[PDB]
Amino acid sequence: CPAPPPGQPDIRAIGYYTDKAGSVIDPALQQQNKDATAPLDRYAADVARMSDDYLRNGDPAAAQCTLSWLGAWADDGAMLGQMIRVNNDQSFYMRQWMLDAVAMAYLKVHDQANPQQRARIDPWLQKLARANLAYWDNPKRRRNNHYYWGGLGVLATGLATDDDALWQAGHAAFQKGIDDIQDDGSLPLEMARGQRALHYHDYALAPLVMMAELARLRGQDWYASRNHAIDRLARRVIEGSRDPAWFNQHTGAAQLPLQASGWVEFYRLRSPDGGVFDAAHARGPFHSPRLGGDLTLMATHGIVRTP
Repeated sequence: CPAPPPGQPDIRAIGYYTDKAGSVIDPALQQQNKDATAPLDRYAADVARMSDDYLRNGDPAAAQCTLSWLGAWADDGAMLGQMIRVNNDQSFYMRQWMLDAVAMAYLKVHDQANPQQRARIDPWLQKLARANLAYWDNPKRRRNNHYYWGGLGVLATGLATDDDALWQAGHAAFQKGIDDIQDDGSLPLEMARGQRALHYHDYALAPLVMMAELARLRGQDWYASRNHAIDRLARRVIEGSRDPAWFNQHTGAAQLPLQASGWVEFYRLRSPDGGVFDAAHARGPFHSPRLGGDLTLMATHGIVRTP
């Protein structure tokens, strides 16, 4: 088990879109952001990977090393300080994505946590979750896909730490996202993203799918909400992956090509839909730390090894 890097209480991230539609990447701003957030993304990949190794192998050294890394950053009060604003709220967005990765990683190795590790990690995740919720109480921040990503970490913290209040807030974010699904399966706030509208429909669906998957650990069927409305979005996304024709004729910008993200590994098992997800499934792999790590592995073996 390698030594964890030091936990920084402050986040200093930088947005890299040039335009209003948040779709034209400034490659200078993107590199500046990637360097400034490199240790955060590096930590998220690591706890995702190690918690992957535990679910894959049963190996208790992978669980302990995950818990050791999480406890260290809890002790450091990592990300519990200043969210530095340069040009946008990219720092608040990183705090949502980082809670997502660390909470999901904590959930996957939680059965191996002793009461002393829990007493250190639980309050740290609960403070990040409350801070991520309180970010949205400002009525002038529009609740797009960021809100759905925010909800995933709050829900996983609510479930990991047995906090029913953070669990209900997680559901509230998921329900908001499901209620955004239009007749055509589009999301208005994601349709406004120009050449990345199709990207941001896949990007919005993934945390909704993972939140429905967490509710399934507790035996609830969130997929069924609003007469399976989520199926219209997942269905609209998988067809954009194949043929971007519908999206280009509704957006006023030629879509960049999209390979579906790893929500397909879970969703193909819940609503097979005659095998429309088969092509995406066969063209992985599907690793995203901010969604919990190895989505292929968690889809076939379970998000947790015991309830």
